Formats: sequence, C-alpha cells, structure tokens
Amino acid sequence: LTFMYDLVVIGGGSGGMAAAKEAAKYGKKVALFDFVKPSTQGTKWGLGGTCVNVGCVPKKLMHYSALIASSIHHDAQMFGHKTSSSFEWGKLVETLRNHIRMLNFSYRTGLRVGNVEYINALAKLIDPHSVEYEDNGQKKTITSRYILLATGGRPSIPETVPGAIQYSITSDDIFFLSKSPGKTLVIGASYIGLETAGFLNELGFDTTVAMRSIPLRGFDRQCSEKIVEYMKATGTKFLVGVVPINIEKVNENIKVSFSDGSVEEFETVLYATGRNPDVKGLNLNAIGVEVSDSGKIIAPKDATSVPSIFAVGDIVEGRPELTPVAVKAGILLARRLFAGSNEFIDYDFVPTTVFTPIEYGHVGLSSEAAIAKYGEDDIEEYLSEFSTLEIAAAHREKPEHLRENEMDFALPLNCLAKLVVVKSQGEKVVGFHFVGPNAGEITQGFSLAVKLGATKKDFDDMIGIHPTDAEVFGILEVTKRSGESFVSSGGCGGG
Amino acid sequence: LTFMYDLVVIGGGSGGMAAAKEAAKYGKKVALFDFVKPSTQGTKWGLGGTCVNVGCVPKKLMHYSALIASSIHHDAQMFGHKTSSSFEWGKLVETLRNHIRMLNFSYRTGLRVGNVEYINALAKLIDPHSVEYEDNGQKKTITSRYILLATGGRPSIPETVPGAIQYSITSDDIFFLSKSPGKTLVIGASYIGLETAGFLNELGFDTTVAMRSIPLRGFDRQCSEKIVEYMKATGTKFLVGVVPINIEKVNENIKVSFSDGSVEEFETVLYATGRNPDVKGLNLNAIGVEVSDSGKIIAPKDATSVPSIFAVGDIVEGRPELTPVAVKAGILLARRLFAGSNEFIDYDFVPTTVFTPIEYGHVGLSSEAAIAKYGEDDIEEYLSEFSTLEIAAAHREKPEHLRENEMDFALPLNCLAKLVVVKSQGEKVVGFHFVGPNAGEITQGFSLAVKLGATKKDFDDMIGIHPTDAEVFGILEVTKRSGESFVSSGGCGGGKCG
Ligand SMILES: Cc1cc2nc3c(=O)[nH]c(=O)nc-3n(C[C@H](O)[C@H](O)[C@H](O)COP(=O)(O)OP(=O)(O)OC[C@H]3O[C@@H](n4cnc5c(N)ncnc54)[C@H](O)[C@@H]3O)c2cc1C
Ligand SMILES: Cc1cc2nc3c(=O)[nH]c(=O)nc-3n(C[C@H](O)[C@H](O)[C@H](O)COP(=O)(O)OP(=O)(O)OC[C@H]3O[C@@H](n4cnc5c(N)ncnc54)[C@H](O)[C@@H]3O)c2cc1C
Repeated sequence: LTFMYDLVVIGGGSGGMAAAKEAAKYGKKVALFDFVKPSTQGTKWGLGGTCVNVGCVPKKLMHYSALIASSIHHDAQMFGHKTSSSFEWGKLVETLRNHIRMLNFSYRTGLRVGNVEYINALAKLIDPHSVEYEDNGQKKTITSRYILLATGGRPSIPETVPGAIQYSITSDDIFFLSKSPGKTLVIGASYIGLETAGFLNELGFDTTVAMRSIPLRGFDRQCSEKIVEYMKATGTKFLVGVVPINIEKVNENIKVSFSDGSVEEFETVLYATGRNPDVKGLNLNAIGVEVSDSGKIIAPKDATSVPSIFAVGDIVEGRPELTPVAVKAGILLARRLFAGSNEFIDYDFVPTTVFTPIEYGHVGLSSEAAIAKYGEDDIEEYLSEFSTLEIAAAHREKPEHLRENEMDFALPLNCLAKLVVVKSQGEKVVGFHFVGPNAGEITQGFSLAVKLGATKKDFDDMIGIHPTDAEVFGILEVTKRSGESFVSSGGCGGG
Repeated sequence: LTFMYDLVVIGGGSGGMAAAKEAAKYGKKVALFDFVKPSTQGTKWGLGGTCVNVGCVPKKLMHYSALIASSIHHDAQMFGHKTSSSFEWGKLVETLRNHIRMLNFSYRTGLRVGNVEYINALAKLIDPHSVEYEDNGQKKTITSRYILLATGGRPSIPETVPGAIQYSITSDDIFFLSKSPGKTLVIGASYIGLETAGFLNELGFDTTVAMRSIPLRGFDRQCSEKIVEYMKATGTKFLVGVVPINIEKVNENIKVSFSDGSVEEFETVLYATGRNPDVKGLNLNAIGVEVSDSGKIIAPKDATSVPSIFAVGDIVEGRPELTPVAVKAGILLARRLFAGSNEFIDYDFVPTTVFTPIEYGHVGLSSEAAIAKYGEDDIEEYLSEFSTLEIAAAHREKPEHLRENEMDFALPLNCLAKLVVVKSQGEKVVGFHFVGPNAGEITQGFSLAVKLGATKKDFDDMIGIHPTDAEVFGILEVTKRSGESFVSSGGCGGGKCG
C-alpha cells in the first residue's frame, strides 16, 4: 500500500515514545523522531523529552537532596544523629547527569527492542502523509498512514523585558549548571517556580520569588497559600505584585529593576513564567493543522483538523501538561488506531502533586471550583491542619532572622487535609486535597477511590493505618462553614 | 441512681479512651481506669496505653531515626551533602520520652476537658454492673449500666526457657533503655520482632533474629520473604528453625544456648514472640465472661457472654491487634449504646503496615488466602519489583562484609507492588500489597478504593502522579502465571516517563 510507515511520531518524550512502542506492539511499522534544540543558554541533552531530562525526574532528585538538607538541619540531631554537613552543588549535578544518562540509554534500547526506528533529527510536515528530516545534510522524506505530533513545549521568556533572553536561565538549564547559582531570583509562582525556589532555599541558596499576583493560579487558594506561608517561614522571600522590567549585567552580578521601582542584585535569574508549544518548525500553517490563540494544536480527541495527523501531550490545547496524561493519551491513541479501542482519558480525574518543601497533592475540584459549580450551600469542606508525628517530635524551628516574638519559634504545621463534598449527593467527594510529606504517595490511591464515587460516609467508615498522615482522611469532622478551629495541636500525627 | 455510671471503662489505651470520650460526648457519666503494671524489667509509663507509650508511637520515632541513619549513610553524599555523623542512643530515647510525656499529659487533659473521670488504679469485676479499685489503700466499688474491658496485652516471655524472664527485655523496655543495647538478639520474626531488629540494625547495632520457622506468619509469603531478603542484605543475621533453650549472664554479656547446640554472646536479648491478654486481674471466671483457649475474651460483636459487659482492642479473640481497630470499635460501641447507631467494623477491609526498613502495607487477602478461597485458576497476580527513583540514583550498596564478588554490590530493589484479582468477577481486586517506602501512606487510599470494589480495569485507567512509587499500581501487566520477569532495572521509579 502507498505508505512507507503505519505511524510516524515527531517527538521522543512521554507522549511520543509511549504511542510509538504501543503501535509497534500491534506489528505496525513505526518511526520516531527526537532532536533537542539547545536552550536559550546552549543546554542540550539525550532522548526521553522534558520529563526525563529537564522536568519531573531531575526536579524530584533535587527535591530529594532538599528533603535530605531539611532532615539534616531540623531532625538528625533530635533523633540522636549529631551531624555536620556541607552542600556541594556539582556532586548533586553529577548524580543527576549519571542517572539521566542511564535513562537516555534505557529509552534508546526500549525503542530498538520495541521495534521502533529512532532517528535523532528534527522532522517537519511536507503534507498530510509526509515528514522531512536532514541526514548528513541531505533532506529525506518518508510517508506514513498516520502522523503523531508530540514535540512538547520549551520555557517562555518575555521578549518585551530587556536583558531577559540574554542573562536569565530557565528549567532547561537549572539542573546542569557547571557552578552553584548563588543568590537566585525565580520569576513565576507557578508550580515550576515554587518547586524550584523551594529546593534552592532548602539547599541553602539566597532565594527570592517575584509573584505577579497569586501562587499556583487555578489551584485551591487555601492550599496554595499554606505552601507560600511555609516557604516564607523557611526563608524564601516573596515580592508580591512585582515583576522585573529590566535585567542588566553590572560586573559579575545581574542588577534587576522591578515594576515597583525597586532594584536588587542577583547571581542567577530564572524565568518560570510558563512554556510555549514547540510547533513553529512543524510547518502546521501550510498543511492545515489548526492552532489556538496560545499556539497550541486544536485536538480535543487527539485528532487535528487534518485527519491523518494526531497530537498528544503539552502541545494540545485544553489538557493538563503532565507526563502520565501524555503517556496514557499516546497508548490509548495507539490502541484506537490499531486495536479497535474507543477509550479516552476521563479528564475529570487527573491527579497532580506539586513537590514544594511541603508537597501538595489533589484530584478534582478546589473549594473555589466546587462553590462555583454546585453553589456555596450545596458544598461542605471537611479539613484538619496538623503535624506529622515524627516532625512533631523534632520541634522544627524558624530561622532566627524570621522570628517576630518569643512564641513565634515553630514552623507552621506541615500537613493540611481537605475533602470537598456535595450535600445533595449524600456528601459525594468531588475534591481531595493534601498538603504535607509524600503527598503524591498519599493522593494516588485516594484519587482512584474518589474516581469510583467515594462519599464522606465511605471516608468515615475507612479503617486507618497508624501512625500515618493519610489516616487523617478517616476522622475529618470540622467544616469551614462551622467556623470552628481545624488546627490540632496534640501530636498523634494524622490523629 | 439505679446505676452510679452509664459507662465504666477498664483500660486507658486506644480502645478505652476512644469509647470513654465518645460516650461522654452524649452527656453520659463515664469513669475510666488506667494503671501500668511494671514490665518484667521494672519499666512503667503514663496514660495512653500500648500505642502511646511502648508501641506504634515510639516504634515509628525509632524507625524515623533509622531512615535518617540510612539516608545519611547511603544517600547524603550522592545528593551533594558530605556529612560526618555519630549516633547517640540516649539522645533518641530523650526525644521519644519528651514526646510521649507531652502525650501522657495531653490525654489526661483530653479526658478531663471531655468530661471523663480518670482514675489511676487497677480495677476488677465484682458482678455484671460493679467494679472494684483501691484508693488510699481502701477498696471502693462503683456501679454502671455498661462495663467496657480494654486492658490490652503484655509481651509474652517463655517460662519454659531458663534465664528468659530474668535476663531478657521486651518491647515494654526497648524504647527507654538507659544504655544502648549493643549486640542484640531478637526472638520472633513477628512484625514487632522484624521492625525492632530492622531499626536496631539501621542504627548500627549488631543484630540477630532467631526465627522459629517463617517471617510474618499469616502475611503474604512473597512480600514477607522480600522483607527478610532486604534485612539480610543490610546486615540483620537470621537463625532459621533455631531458638534459645538457655539464657545465662557471663560477666556483663548474655550467653545464649540455641536448640541446634550453638552458643553465642549478646549484650541484649529481646523476646518478641507475642503478647498475652492482661485479663487475669479482672476476675472474669467468677462473673461468667467466657474466654477462648488463648485466654482472649469471646466478643465477636464487642458483647461478651455477660450482656452488660463489652470488650474491644487486643483482648478480643478473632480481630487484628491494631490501634485503629481498637479506636473505631470503641467509638462505634459508644454510638450503638448511646446514639442509636447499629454500625460495626467491616473486618474484611482492615489495612496494616509493617514499619520494616522497607515497609509493607496491605489490605485484603494474601496470594495464599486468595488461592485457598477462590482456587488457583480463578486468581491472577499482577506485580512489579522496582526501585524508587531517588533510591535508584543513590546506588545503595551492601555493607562490605556481605559482598561475594564484583557484581553483588547493589541492595535489592526497594519496592514490590502486587494486586490479587478474581477472574470470575471482572478481575475484582481482593488483595493489595506494597513493599517499599511510605507503604502506609500509599496503602491508606488504595485500601478505601479496594473496599469500594475497584477492578484491575479501574487500576489500569487510573491516571498516575509522576514521579511516585504509587503510580506503579496503574501499569501492572506481568502475572505470576505468565512466569515472565516482573523486575524492572531502569530507574523511572514507579511509572514511565515514556
Ligand atoms: C521543570 C518541570 C517539571 C515537571 N514536573 C512534572 C511532574 O513532577 N509530574 C508530571 O506529571 N509532569 C511534570 N512535568 C510535565 C512534563 O515534563 C510534561 O508534561 C511531559 O514531558 C510532556 O511530554 P510530551 O510528550 O508532551 O513532550 P516532551 O516530553 O516535552 O518531549 C517532546 C520532545 O520533542 C522534541 N522535539 C521538539 N520538536 C521536535 C521536532 N520537530 N522533531 C523532533 N523532536 C522534536 C523535544 O526536544 C522533546 O524531546 C514537568 C515539566 C517541567 C518543565
Ligand atoms: C511494639 C508494638 C508496636 C506496635 N505498632 C503498632 C503500629 O504500628 N500500628 C498499630 O496500629 N498498632 C500497633 N501496635 C498495636 C497497638 O499498640 C495495640 O493494638 C493497641 O494499643 C491496643 O489498644 P487497647 O485499647 O487494646 O489496649 P492498650 O493500648 O494496650 O491499653 C490498655 C491499657 O489498660 C491498662 N490496664 C490493663 N489492665 C488494667 C486494669 N485492670 N485496670 C486498669 N488499666 C488496666 C494497660 O496498662 C494499658 O495502659 C503495636 C504494639 C506493640 C506492642
């Protein structure tokens, strides 16, 4: 038949490698293109895309290093381990690089063994069935029944702010810096911004976040603000309603001029203001692939305006930019194309965890989205704010430069549990929220239970595992409406 | 006046304090008795019972100290933190003691604020409505509509093994030793024994477990054996099918003579062989409260053979000896008696976690109980063995004394995920099992999902949180039956980046 391939995948990240391997499982001929355009600062990397190289994986290793710093500062001596420690940025980088190298190789092999032809070049569309790449500086064209776009995004730097592109780094550079970043400015109170600032502060760097308005826009306000309260109490500085308007090299430092007329010097400036979909090189306009006002491909069912051309992951408008969503969309697409499946993701139940110094895991609706959808009177919020048992016994203290009196000694309680329930459906759980340690580990299971239609009664009749934080979800009784105190001061942990 | 009290509770542990505070909530007059008989080695403590003083709370703080030791030995340098460290046993004890003291005080207050009359004396039954206690060396009797027994257990030491009672410690003593235990023998591959041996080894002590037969009897074999495999690779020694027959003091050490004719010196010997219900002081025989052959009270629905007398917690036959089971039974009993409730616990869905150096959380049936109940052919086991991402990148190594060659450097993979499903019910999940870090944190949620009737399909269509270990439960595909390798060697953690 008139096609060299059954499936050509442009992009070897979470979406692309998943689609490609699953297609190849059904005896289909599959080619995958992945090439890394260097960052605004010349950083590049191997196969596996944003999550493997410059996202979830390295961020989680840096978070782990941060939790180790925190445990050593706050906890080690109290639990009988008298420790002296010094942090060496280049050692942590070296451990990240070595683990990511192992994963680059692991994914190359996974593709070859999985009968996918991997090509390390930039691909572009020629027509609805044809893709072009260079190979020894010689354009080649290959034909496919089906084409999948999964090119992901890259960090966005404001072109209007002078010096930004030249002098600032992004998430593409932060995990691999040859030198420690020293005094750091992070612009963006997005999850990437807060996570990045959170681990740089925990690791002992002088850290400042420029937050234009509010933290974690779209996320539950109560939880988003508890995180910022905790980050402030552990030494992150926040400029609220302020952004850079100018960025200059003054000798070895970066002089940043702020929108409130203030000035401050930093060693490192990192933009975490968002990401644009990397689609400009794809030749979408000429082929008839429709894009939204944001530049994202219109494909609410993975199918673009061109019926031989599909898209998944961060480049698709109206879906969360998360790795598991990219992967499962790639696998389900592969099955629908080649195994007679008609299964899509249920986008109502996409859980997420933010890996801030205390983590935040949720699925379903914030208090705000719940109140907006069902009305204030059909909503109950059950919640509890408490300390992990082990942390309670550690007596974690504020740095002495942030003390306000003789009874402000303690860090905030590390945990917050909240269920958002609809009264007119026997208190059905429509929102689950947990701030605290291991929040992703806690939320995964609860997210399944919430998807299966768990009620507040189901949560009350649930037997707890003791001692855990997650057992708190079985004895929540204080409501926001009641106006009574949701703090628990006694240290039984999750209760 | 018919009865002085609505409810009298004998025992101020998890069951008793929960029943008592909940009864008092409904305007009922409530008395609670708690007194601590000293351990075989003279150790005593305040209000709150086994979990607060000599169980879950101190065990979990010692485990945390162990995780800290492990993180500093294995991980700190790799994650950029060059450290020097030394362990001080008495400092950890002091941090435990301070936190437990705060909890003793917190519970005294919680009872007074909650309108419960707390009495620090031993109580016994006089008849179906009467209990006796001493007070300034003067016997007093008080009358109640209802009496609740929640006296818990105490560690059991074999009377048959000479020197055992005199020279050995139990879980009652281990958290408060004034001196570090040094070289330690633990008898029992029960959860208490393994957890105890696990943290003493992690904390740098020369540790040995005398295991009569198998680890964690009643628990899933595959998971129980992964734990012992991991504990062995990190320095715990296991004597299999061997137990002490004699225990003697040679100077300041304890010479232990074993059933296989072998002999060895230890600084500390700890019996974790199990626990007997503390009911001998209660005068049960004379009142007509029926007990099993094990001495546990027969009360399958909390009601004893005497209908005014109830029981909850560790003393009741045929229920798990866990704190949340004690608490919820206490609360539900209080509600049935005084708030017109008719709710009992569903004993089919009681999750538990063992806090071994890698933890083990589960709910429902082992592979063994699943195969026995439904038959081998109506059972699928889906599983994956892998490493946490962070642990994978740390390259955790065996201690040099257990190395056999140049390729046995690595610790076992830290994680094992397993679902046990029934084919004839569209692969309904009847058993959930997770070995690895934060296993209780992972299991709590899944336990609820499994109770609500989650299928293998539900698990496969579940969106992952990345990077976690718990996302592995969304992509399990290898079956035991398939005989294929369930190991993954690459370090994407629980999930796949693609
Ligand atoms: C700092 C950070 C932290 C994150 N943390 C998490 C987290 O904790 N959990 C989570 O679930 N998600 C997380 N994410 C999100 C996650 O990284 C993405 O959602 C996911 O990687 C999306 O994958 P994708 O398949 O859309 O494409 P990507 O993984 O981004 O890969 C697309 C690939 O295409 C390549 N490419 C682009 N154009 C072409 C071309 N024309 N030809 C060939 N190759 C091309 C790119 O170089 C890239 O390799 C994080 C993201 C970032 C930036
Ligand atoms: C080492 C260890 C670790 C454990 N770890 C865990 C764990 O991690 N998770 C978990 O869920 N469970 C754990 N447990 C189990 C948990 O401690 C018990 O299941 C629970 O505490 C039992 O509660 P209870 O109400 O039956 O009795 P207890 O909590 O034992 O309290 C009974 C109280 O009554 C007192 N008493 C006895 N006789 C009388 C009398 N005549 N008059 C007055 N007072 C009396 C006792 O001294 C005690 O104070 C552990 C147990 C041990 C020993």
